[PDB]
Amino acid sequence: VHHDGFQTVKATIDWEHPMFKLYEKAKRNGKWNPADIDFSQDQKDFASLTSEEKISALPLVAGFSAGEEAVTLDILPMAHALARQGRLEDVLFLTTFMHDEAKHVEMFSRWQQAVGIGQMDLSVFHNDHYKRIFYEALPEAMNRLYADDSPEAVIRAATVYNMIVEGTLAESGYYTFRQIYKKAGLFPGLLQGIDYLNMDEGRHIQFGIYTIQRIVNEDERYYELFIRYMDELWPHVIGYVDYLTELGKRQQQLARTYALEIDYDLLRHYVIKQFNLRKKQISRT
Amino acid sequence: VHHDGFQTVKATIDWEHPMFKLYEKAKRNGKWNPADIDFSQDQKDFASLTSEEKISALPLVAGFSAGEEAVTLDILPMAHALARQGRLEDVLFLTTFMHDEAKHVEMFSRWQQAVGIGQMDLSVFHNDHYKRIFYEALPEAMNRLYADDSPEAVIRAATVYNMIVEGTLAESGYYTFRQIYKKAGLFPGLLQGIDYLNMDEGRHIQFGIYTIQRIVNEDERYYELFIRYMDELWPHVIGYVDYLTELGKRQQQLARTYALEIDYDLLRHYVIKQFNLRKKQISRT
Ligand SMILES: CCCCCCCCCCCCCCCC(=O)O
Ligand SMILES: CCCCCCCCCCCCCCCC(=O)O
Ligand SMILES: [Fe+3]
Ligand SMILES: [Fe+3]
Ligand SMILES: [Fe+3]
Ligand SMILES: [Fe+3]
Repeated sequence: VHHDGFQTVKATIDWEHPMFKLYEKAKRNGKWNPADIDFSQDQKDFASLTSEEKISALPLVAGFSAGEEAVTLDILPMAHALARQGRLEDVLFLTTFMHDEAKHVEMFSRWQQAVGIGQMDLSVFHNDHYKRIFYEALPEAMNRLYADDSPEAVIRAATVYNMIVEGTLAESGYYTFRQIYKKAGLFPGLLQGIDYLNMDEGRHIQFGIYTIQRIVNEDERYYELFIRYMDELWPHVIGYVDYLTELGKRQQQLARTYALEIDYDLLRHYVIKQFNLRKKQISRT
Repeated sequence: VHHDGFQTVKATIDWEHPMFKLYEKAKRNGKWNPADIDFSQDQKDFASLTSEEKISALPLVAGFSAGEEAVTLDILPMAHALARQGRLEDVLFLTTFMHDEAKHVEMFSRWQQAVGIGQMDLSVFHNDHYKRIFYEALPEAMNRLYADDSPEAVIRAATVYNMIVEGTLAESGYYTFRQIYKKAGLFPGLLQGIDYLNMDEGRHIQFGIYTIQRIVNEDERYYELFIRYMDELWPHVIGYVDYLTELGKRQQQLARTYALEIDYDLLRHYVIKQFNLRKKQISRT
């Protein structure tokens, strides 16, 4: 359907809009290119590993590669719905958001190629709980926005994507990668990439927070909805976390070999800490 | 609806795909930031002008500011349709495409602000023919892709957006800006921006060409459709061009003052040259 006018013809960009400022920061801090990362040492490290240690690292890479690919496809409806509501600055920022995820898909896929597992199907490490979040609830909530851009729909989409998938799982994954391999001295290329992903991620979660907080602000009954959507998802969050944990407890040889005392109980409570801390970033008032 | 799998989990990115290569080029050559452009001299130039010369430049800025804003909102359905067809590399590239246009909206709006016309409504320089292309046919063709991603729909969308709006009007506009103001010594900031826009634009038109050529390749009856959609639009193309030309012939004082012999007849045949040359870039075979 038709445009009825153009903001930057009638007026200008709202330069003071937070999403315009968050767009500006993204351009300044989003210059990194996965294609400049040197994975040659990563390749050597992965070959150096035994078959059992090789396994140790794949689940996490599995969950991330599929995750980045899901959010790259699935952020589009949000940009569409906000564009329809005339939120130009939100859209400007969202272009950086979508390119960020394209680079993230790119980064993990380069790593797989480089270390020689690109031809290996890693879908096997996606369990039921993971499929429920990523194969199902995420795309349902996002695509919903094509036909229903109510406050409710928008809140639930930001919650699933920005607060749960990014704000809870992705954050915990970044932490898990560092806890394990930055210590081991392994996969310097991957960790370079993970640090850049983690930076990008800050902007993604701030968008989620702003989006949710401005809808809560108009009517604090929506706060309750927010908490409810968080808690609806927790079981699959932890159910994936437990699954990865038990895969870990059954394949200790990467831990044995690299003198790591992998405190799965500390990863567990980091996830929890993440979940509760995302809740705290939304004010009821 | 659900994801049924993920390419970068089952396999990797197709690294040899042209849209993956075009994505790579975009990252290398898309670093420019409108916010680094110095418009201080532009501000002085615009104030230096008489009221009549001030007018001379606004139509063109009008058509561009609305144009950039239209394509920023209106490229989204293309990314959506290709994402649904599983064309991952196309999507990766399209993230650069969408960010490019966000920067283009940003560039012209900064210029208006800087020279002091941000508060002026420039919609008055959009005539009937322009509204038909930009207010109507462009969004119709793009949004169509949400419910109809047939070869026909896709060809017609690439034709309206990439071959006509970018490939014919935008290209001619870049040329018109240089012909007039690069000579006059005016608006160095704006022209800096225009040069960057022109570079970005090369990738946008190549995407259009690749998209159209791969559908023609499967069935050369679609070539005819391509030419037809080009010719359907020509009247509004030229009808805008004539309108801008007559606005120009009635406000000569920028020409008189800056020793410009503005060959509107040469701009005219540059537009035509553009139109015919876009046709030539699609092979029937
Ligand atoms: C053993 C402790 C478990 C740690 C939790 C790991 C969760 C893996 C992360 C996979 C999902 C990543 C989603 C990406 C989101 C984005 O890129 O914006
Ligand atoms: C006097 C000679 C006329 C020259 C033709 C000028 C046409 C003005 C351009 C306005 C449309 C620009 C559309 C932008 C497309 C994009 O940014 O991808
Ligand atoms: Fe990501
Ligand atoms: Fe993210
Ligand atoms: Fe543009
Ligand atoms: Fe363009």
